Amino acid sequence: VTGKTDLADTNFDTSYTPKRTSYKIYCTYKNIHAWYDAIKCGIDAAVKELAEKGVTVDYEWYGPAQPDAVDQVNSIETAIGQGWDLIAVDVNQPELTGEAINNAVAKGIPVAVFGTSDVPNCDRAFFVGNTDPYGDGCALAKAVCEKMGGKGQIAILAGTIGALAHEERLRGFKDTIAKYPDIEIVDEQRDNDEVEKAISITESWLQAYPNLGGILCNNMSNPVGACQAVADAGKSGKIVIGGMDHDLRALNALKDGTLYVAQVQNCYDMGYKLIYNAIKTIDGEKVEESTAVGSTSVYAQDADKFINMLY
Repeated sequence: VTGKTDLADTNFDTSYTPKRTSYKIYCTYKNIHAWYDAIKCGIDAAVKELAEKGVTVDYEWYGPAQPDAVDQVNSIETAIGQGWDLIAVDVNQPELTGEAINNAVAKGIPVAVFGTSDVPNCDRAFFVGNTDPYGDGCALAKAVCEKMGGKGQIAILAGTIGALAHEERLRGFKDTIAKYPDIEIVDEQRDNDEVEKAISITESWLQAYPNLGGILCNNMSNPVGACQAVADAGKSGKIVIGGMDHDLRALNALKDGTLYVAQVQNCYDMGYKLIYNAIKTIDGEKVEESTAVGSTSVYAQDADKFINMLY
Protein backbone atom coordinates (compact mmCIF):
# COMPACT_ATOMS: atom_id res chain seq x y z
CA VAL A 1 0.00 0.00 0.00
CA THR A 2 1.36 3.40 -1.04
CA GLY A 3 -1.74 5.63 -1.08
CA LYS A 4 -5.18 6.18 0.42
CA THR A 5 -8.80 5.51 -0.49
CA ASP A 6 -11.74 7.79 -1.22
CA LEU A 7 -12.68 7.36 2.47
CA ALA A 8 -9.92 9.74 3.56
CA ASP A 9 -11.08 13.16 4.74
CA THR A 10 -10.67 15.92 2.17
CA ASN A 11 -11.76 18.71 4.56
CA PHE A 12 -9.51 18.16 7.59
CA ASP A 13 -8.31 21.45 9.08
CA THR A 14 -4.51 21.58 9.45
CA SER A 15 -4.19 25.36 9.87
CA TYR A 16 -3.41 25.26 13.61
CA THR A 17 0.14 26.47 14.25
CA PRO A 18 2.07 24.04 16.50
CA LYS A 19 3.55 25.61 19.63
CA ARG A 20 6.80 23.66 19.12
CA THR A 21 9.11 23.03 16.17
CA SER A 22 9.87 19.38 17.07
CA TYR A 23 7.81 16.39 18.24
CA LYS A 24 8.67 12.75 19.02
CA ILE A 25 6.00 10.03 18.90
CA TYR A 26 6.41 6.35 19.82
CA CYS A 27 3.97 4.01 18.05
CA THR A 28 3.33 0.47 19.27
CA TYR A 29 0.81 -1.79 17.52
CA LYS A 30 -0.53 -5.25 18.05
CA ASN A 31 1.61 -7.26 15.64
CA ILE A 32 3.39 -7.03 12.30
CA HIS A 33 0.90 -7.25 9.45
CA ALA A 34 0.50 -5.66 6.03
CA TRP A 35 -2.66 -3.96 7.28
CA TYR A 36 -0.56 -1.54 9.33
CA ASP A 37 1.28 -0.45 6.17
CA ALA A 38 -1.87 1.43 5.16
CA ILE A 39 -1.84 3.37 8.45
CA LYS A 40 1.85 4.20 8.05
CA CYS A 41 1.00 5.88 4.75
CA GLY A 42 -1.11 8.47 6.55
CA ILE A 43 1.56 9.03 9.20
CA ASP A 44 4.22 9.74 6.57
CA ALA A 45 1.93 12.18 4.78
CA ALA A 46 1.29 14.22 7.92
CA VAL A 47 5.00 14.40 8.76
CA LYS A 48 5.75 15.75 5.28
CA GLU A 49 3.12 18.50 5.53
CA LEU A 50 4.34 19.49 8.99
CA ALA A 51 7.94 19.65 7.73
CA GLU A 52 6.89 22.36 5.28
CA LYS A 53 5.63 24.34 8.30
CA GLY A 54 9.00 24.11 10.06
CA VAL A 55 7.81 21.32 12.38
CA THR A 56 9.84 18.11 12.74
CA VAL A 57 7.92 14.97 13.69
CA ASP A 58 10.02 11.88 14.48
CA TYR A 59 8.39 8.54 15.23
CA GLU A 60 9.11 4.86 15.81
CA TRP A 61 6.83 2.14 14.40
CA TYR A 62 7.02 -0.97 16.58
CA GLY A 63 5.06 -4.22 16.51
CA PRO A 64 6.03 -7.77 17.50
CA ALA A 65 6.27 -10.68 15.11
CA GLN A 66 3.42 -12.31 17.03
CA PRO A 67 0.89 -10.61 19.31
CA ASP A 68 1.87 -10.59 22.98
CA ALA A 69 -0.23 -8.70 25.50
CA VAL A 70 2.60 -8.38 28.01
CA ASP A 71 5.02 -7.24 25.31
CA GLN A 72 2.71 -4.36 24.54
CA VAL A 73 2.67 -3.32 28.19
CA ASN A 74 6.44 -3.58 28.29
CA SER A 75 6.76 -1.55 25.10
CA ILE A 76 4.75 1.24 26.73
CA GLU A 77 6.53 1.14 30.09
CA THR A 78 9.97 1.21 28.49
CA ALA A 79 9.09 4.07 26.12
CA ILE A 80 8.10 6.30 29.07
CA GLY A 81 11.71 6.85 30.06
CA GLN A 82 13.06 7.27 26.52
CA GLY A 83 12.07 10.88 25.82
CA TRP A 84 8.95 10.60 23.66
CA ASP A 85 6.39 13.41 23.72
CA LEU A 86 3.45 11.07 23.08
CA ILE A 87 2.81 7.34 22.94
CA ALA A 88 0.45 6.02 20.23
CA VAL A 89 -1.06 2.55 20.79
CA ASP A 90 -2.96 0.06 18.63
CA VAL A 91 -4.29 -2.17 21.33
CA ASN A 92 -3.77 -5.85 22.07
CA GLN A 93 -5.55 -6.46 25.41
CA PRO A 94 -7.58 -3.41 26.49
CA GLU A 95 -7.49 -3.99 30.24
CA LEU A 96 -3.74 -4.68 30.48
CA THR A 97 -2.80 -1.94 28.03
CA GLY A 98 -5.23 0.53 29.61
CA GLU A 99 -3.34 0.34 32.89
CA ALA A 100 -0.03 0.75 31.04
CA ILE A 101 -1.47 3.83 29.28
CA ASN A 102 -2.62 5.30 32.60
CA ASN A 103 0.90 4.80 33.99
CA ALA A 104 2.37 6.66 31.02
CA VAL A 105 -0.21 9.43 31.44
CA ALA A 106 0.38 9.66 35.21
CA LYS A 107 4.12 10.02 34.52
CA GLY A 108 3.46 12.96 32.21
CA ILE A 109 3.31 11.48 28.70
CA PRO A 110 0.07 11.88 26.72
CA VAL A 111 -1.24 8.79 24.97
CA ALA A 112 -3.21 8.38 21.73
CA VAL A 113 -5.01 5.19 20.68
CA PHE A 114 -5.42 4.32 17.01
CA GLY A 115 -6.50 1.48 14.77
CA THR A 116 -9.00 -1.31 15.14
CA SER A 117 -10.56 -0.36 18.48
CA ASP A 118 -10.44 2.18 21.29
CA VAL A 119 -9.78 1.83 25.00
CA PRO A 120 -12.40 4.37 26.12
CA ASN A 121 -12.07 3.47 29.84
CA CYS A 122 -8.49 4.69 30.19
CA ASP A 123 -6.68 8.04 30.33
CA ARG A 124 -5.73 8.19 26.65
CA ALA A 125 -6.22 11.70 25.28
CA PHE A 126 -7.90 10.81 22.03
CA PHE A 127 -8.65 8.03 19.58
CA VAL A 128 -8.42 7.84 15.78
CA GLY A 129 -9.72 4.65 14.23
CA ASN A 130 -12.68 2.35 13.62
CA THR A 131 -15.39 2.91 16.23
CA ASP A 132 -17.52 0.02 14.90
CA PRO A 133 -16.10 -3.43 14.10
CA TYR A 134 -19.50 -4.88 14.97
CA GLY A 135 -21.06 -2.77 12.24
CA ASP A 136 -18.44 -3.91 9.74
CA GLY A 137 -19.35 -7.49 10.50
CA CYS A 138 -23.03 -6.63 10.06
CA ALA A 139 -22.36 -4.97 6.72
CA LEU A 140 -20.53 -8.01 5.35
CA ALA A 141 -23.07 -10.47 6.70
CA LYS A 142 -26.05 -8.53 5.39
CA ALA A 143 -24.48 -8.31 1.95
CA VAL A 144 -23.74 -12.03 1.83
CA CYS A 145 -27.09 -13.12 3.24
CA GLU A 146 -28.97 -10.96 0.71
CA LYS A 147 -26.81 -12.22 -2.18
CA MET A 148 -27.67 -15.75 -1.05
CA GLY A 149 -31.38 -14.91 -1.22
CA GLY A 150 -31.74 -15.31 2.51
CA LYS A 151 -31.36 -19.10 2.38
CA GLY A 152 -28.58 -21.65 2.63
CA GLN A 153 -25.49 -22.53 4.65
CA ILE A 154 -22.72 -20.17 5.75
CA ALA A 155 -19.38 -20.96 7.35
CA ILE A 156 -17.34 -18.41 9.29
CA LEU A 157 -13.59 -17.85 9.34
CA ALA A 158 -13.31 -16.29 12.79
CA GLY A 159 -9.68 -15.27 13.08
CA THR A 160 -7.82 -15.05 16.39
CA ILE A 161 -9.45 -16.12 19.61
CA GLY A 162 -9.98 -13.15 21.91
CA ALA A 163 -8.88 -10.48 19.49
CA LEU A 164 -11.30 -7.61 20.13
CA ALA A 165 -12.07 -6.50 16.58
CA HIS A 166 -12.28 -10.12 15.33
CA GLU A 167 -14.74 -10.99 18.11
CA GLU A 168 -16.85 -7.89 17.50
CA ARG A 169 -17.01 -8.54 13.76
CA LEU A 170 -18.03 -12.13 14.51
CA ARG A 171 -20.80 -10.96 16.85
CA GLY A 172 -22.05 -8.76 14.03
CA PHE A 173 -21.97 -11.66 11.60
CA LYS A 174 -24.06 -13.86 13.85
CA ASP A 175 -26.54 -11.21 14.99
CA THR A 176 -27.19 -10.36 11.34
CA ILE A 177 -27.44 -13.94 10.12
CA ALA A 178 -30.01 -14.55 12.85
CA LYS A 179 -32.32 -12.14 11.00
CA TYR A 180 -32.39 -14.61 8.04
CA PRO A 181 -33.92 -17.70 9.66
CA ASP A 182 -33.48 -19.81 6.50
CA ILE A 183 -29.68 -19.48 6.74
CA GLU A 184 -27.80 -22.00 8.89
CA ILE A 185 -24.31 -21.28 10.19
CA VAL A 186 -22.77 -24.70 9.76
CA ASP A 187 -19.39 -24.08 11.39
CA GLU A 188 -16.88 -21.46 12.55
CA GLN A 189 -13.14 -22.02 12.76
CA ARG A 190 -10.16 -19.90 13.88
CA ASP A 191 -7.61 -19.24 11.14
CA ASN A 192 -5.55 -17.09 13.58
CA ASP A 193 -4.96 -14.56 10.79
CA GLU A 194 -2.93 -17.12 8.81
CA VAL A 195 -3.67 -17.46 5.10
CA GLU A 196 -2.57 -21.11 4.96
CA LYS A 197 -4.86 -22.06 7.86
CA ALA A 198 -7.78 -20.30 6.17
CA ILE A 199 -7.02 -22.40 3.05
CA SER A 200 -6.93 -25.66 5.01
CA ILE A 201 -10.11 -24.79 6.94
CA THR A 202 -11.94 -23.94 3.75
CA GLU A 203 -10.72 -27.10 1.99
CA SER A 204 -12.15 -29.17 4.83
CA TRP A 205 -15.44 -27.32 4.64
CA LEU A 206 -15.73 -27.93 0.89
CA GLN A 207 -15.60 -31.66 1.63
CA ALA A 208 -17.75 -31.61 4.75
CA TYR A 209 -20.51 -29.25 3.50
CA PRO A 210 -21.48 -30.07 -0.07
CA ASN A 211 -24.28 -27.49 0.21
CA LEU A 212 -22.10 -24.64 1.50
CA GLY A 213 -23.35 -21.40 0.07
CA GLY A 214 -21.40 -18.58 1.71
CA ILE A 215 -18.30 -17.83 3.75
CA LEU A 216 -17.74 -14.78 5.98
CA CYS A 217 -14.15 -13.82 6.82
CA ASN A 218 -13.43 -11.50 9.78
CA ASN A 219 -9.83 -10.31 9.11
CA MET A 220 -7.53 -9.25 6.26
CA SER A 221 -5.93 -12.67 5.74
CA ASN A 222 -8.84 -15.08 5.87
CA PRO A 223 -10.57 -13.79 2.72
CA VAL A 224 -7.37 -14.49 0.81
CA GLY A 225 -7.37 -18.06 1.98
CA ALA A 226 -11.09 -18.64 1.48
CA CYS A 227 -10.88 -17.28 -2.07
CA GLN A 228 -7.81 -19.39 -2.91
CA ALA A 229 -9.43 -22.62 -1.69
CA VAL A 230 -12.77 -21.88 -3.36
CA ALA A 231 -11.04 -21.03 -6.64
CA ASP A 232 -8.83 -24.12 -6.50
CA ALA A 233 -11.99 -26.25 -6.11
CA GLY A 234 -13.62 -24.61 -9.14
CA LYS A 235 -16.35 -22.97 -7.05
CA SER A 236 -15.51 -19.33 -7.71
CA GLY A 237 -18.69 -17.30 -7.81
CA LYS A 238 -20.88 -20.19 -6.59
CA ILE A 239 -20.04 -19.62 -2.95
CA VAL A 240 -20.68 -16.05 -1.78
CA ILE A 241 -17.66 -14.79 0.12
CA GLY A 242 -17.45 -11.57 2.16
CA GLY A 243 -14.33 -10.41 3.93
CA MET A 244 -12.50 -7.63 5.70
CA ASP A 245 -9.89 -5.20 4.51
CA HIS A 246 -7.91 -4.52 1.43
CA ASP A 247 -5.32 -7.24 0.64
CA LEU A 248 -4.53 -6.92 -3.08
CA ARG A 249 -5.32 -10.61 -3.50
CA ALA A 250 -8.77 -10.02 -1.99
CA LEU A 251 -9.45 -6.93 -4.11
CA ASN A 252 -8.35 -8.81 -7.26
CA ALA A 253 -10.71 -11.64 -6.24
CA LEU A 254 -13.55 -9.09 -6.36
CA LYS A 255 -12.72 -8.48 -10.02
CA ASP A 256 -12.68 -12.18 -10.89
CA GLY A 257 -15.87 -12.91 -8.95
CA THR A 258 -14.44 -15.16 -6.25
CA LEU A 259 -14.96 -12.52 -3.55
CA TYR A 260 -18.35 -10.77 -3.44
CA VAL A 261 -17.65 -7.94 -0.98
CA ALA A 262 -14.69 -6.49 0.91
CA GLN A 263 -15.18 -4.21 3.91
CA VAL A 264 -12.41 -1.63 3.56
CA GLN A 265 -11.44 0.66 6.44
CA ASN A 266 -10.01 4.19 6.25
CA CYS A 267 -6.56 3.18 7.49
CA TYR A 268 -4.93 6.27 6.03
CA ASP A 269 -6.73 8.70 8.31
CA MET A 270 -5.90 6.53 11.33
CA GLY A 271 -2.32 7.56 10.77
CA TYR A 272 -2.77 10.96 9.17
CA LYS A 273 -5.09 12.37 11.83
CA LEU A 274 -3.14 10.67 14.64
CA ILE A 275 -0.19 12.95 13.97
CA TYR A 276 -2.08 16.23 13.80
CA ASN A 277 -4.19 15.47 16.86
CA ALA A 278 -1.10 14.28 18.75
CA ILE A 279 0.41 17.73 18.30
CA LYS A 280 -2.69 19.55 19.55
CA THR A 281 -2.56 17.19 22.55
CA ILE A 282 1.15 17.67 23.22
CA ASP A 283 0.52 21.43 23.09
CA GLY A 284 -2.45 21.30 25.47
CA GLU A 285 -5.02 22.21 22.82
CA LYS A 286 -8.41 20.53 22.68
CA VAL A 287 -9.11 17.94 19.99
CA GLU A 288 -12.00 15.64 19.14
CA GLU A 289 -11.76 12.84 21.69
CA SER A 290 -12.99 10.12 19.30
CA THR A 291 -12.49 10.38 15.53
CA ALA A 292 -14.26 7.70 13.53
CA VAL A 293 -12.39 7.09 10.29
CA GLY A 294 -15.13 5.03 8.71
CA SER A 295 -15.31 2.00 6.49
CA THR A 296 -17.35 0.94 3.49
CA SER A 297 -18.36 -2.06 1.43
CA VAL A 298 -16.45 -2.56 -1.85
CA TYR A 299 -17.96 -4.67 -4.61
CA ALA A 300 -16.61 -5.65 -8.00
CA GLN A 301 -17.59 -2.35 -9.58
CA ASP A 302 -15.41 -0.41 -7.11
CA ALA A 303 -12.46 -2.83 -6.99
CA ASP A 304 -10.29 -1.12 -9.57
CA LYS A 305 -10.78 2.29 -8.00
CA PHE A 306 -9.62 1.00 -4.61
CA ILE A 307 -6.74 -1.00 -6.11
CA ASN A 308 -5.47 2.03 -8.02
CA MET A 309 -5.70 4.38 -5.03
CA LEU A 310 -4.20 2.01 -2.48
CA TYR A 311 -1.56 0.40 -4.73
